Amino acid sequence: DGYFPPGTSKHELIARASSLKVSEVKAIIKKQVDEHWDVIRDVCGFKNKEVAYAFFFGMATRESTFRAATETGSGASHAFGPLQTAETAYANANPNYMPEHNVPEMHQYDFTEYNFYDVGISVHMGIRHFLHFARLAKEKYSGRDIARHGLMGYNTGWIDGADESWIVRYADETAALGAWYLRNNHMSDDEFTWDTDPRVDRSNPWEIYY
Ligand SMILES: OC[C@H]1O[C@@H](O[C@H]2[C@H](O)[C@@H](O)[C@H](O[C@H]3[C@H](O)[C@@H](O)[C@H](O[C@@H]4[C@@H](CO)O[C@](O)(CO)[C@H]4O)O[C@@H]3CO)O[C@@H]2CO)[C@H](O)[C@@H](O)[C@@H]1O
Ligand SMILES: OC[C@H]1O[C@@H](O[C@H]2[C@H](O)[C@@H](O)[C@H](O[C@H]3[C@H](O)[C@@H](O)[C@H](O[C@H]4[C@H](O)[C@@H](O)[C@H](O)O[C@@H]4CO)O[C@@H]3CO)O[C@@H]2CO)[C@H](O)[C@@H](O)[C@@H]1O
Ligand SMILES: [Mn+2]
Repeated sequence: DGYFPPGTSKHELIARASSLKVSEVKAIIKKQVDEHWDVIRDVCGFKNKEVAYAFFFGMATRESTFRAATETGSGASHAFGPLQTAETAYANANPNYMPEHNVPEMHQYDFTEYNFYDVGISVHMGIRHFLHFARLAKEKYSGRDIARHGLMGYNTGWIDGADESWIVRYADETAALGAWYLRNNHMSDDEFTWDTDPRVDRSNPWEIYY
């Protein structure tokens, strides 16, 4: 899963992440979806792999605008990378973080500076972390609600925490942003959208995925 060379320093990992082209970040995401398609499909029920690429492009857009060196927050809210993978995704981080032992199909990397700051590990771990919350959601939700409430867990820690406005502005927006890439033939190029971009169709945004 590691992208940059083993032993690369924090500041080099960050500089190199900031230099990745949109196309390069899309390729990292696609590789991880390819590797982990069976568990992604099993949990989320996405139609096919292409729409799963688009969903995770939607997450990259919503969380970082594809700026892979984005870093935010403190403690449980401290996140890095294109998907804003928080410390809580990682094994052997703070012992008070809620455990994520419900995704045996994906390696859970330990919390280390390489594993948190390397783009490859960060993307793998963000997918794993999302699946952790989507599986919490699947206990009570079906169809689009698995990914919709799984996203709310990803961002807030709680699948049912959020008010409708934030479900719309975070989860529905993620779905809409991801679909932009598929609908406009931007699955491999350097083009990107962004939260609230008026180019994006954000009406019935879950449609393409199922
Ligand atoms: O009560 C049960 C236990 O709770 C533990 O605290 C939880 C807390 O309740 C959750 O809200 C918090 O959730 C994190 C979540 O894990 C992260 O994925 C998320 O990451 C965000 C990321 C992606 O959107 O980007 C940010 O927005 C950038 O800032 C991140 O915020 O952040 C959520 C909010 O912090 O997780 C903690 C830890 O599991 C207590 O620690 C326990 O003592 C308690 O038993
Ligand atoms: O809270 C969830 C998540 O948020 C992440 O931060 C997001 C912001 O939520 C989101 O609003 C923000 O969107 C910006 C984007 O950064 C800009 O690049 C983009 O700029 C547009 C501009 O609005 C247009 O006028 C111009 O023509 O084009 C540019 C694009 O080239 O504007 C949007 C909307 O304001 O993106 C943030 C991510 O980059 C946090 O990072 C994350 O931690 C949170 O979990
Ligand atoms: Mn992987």
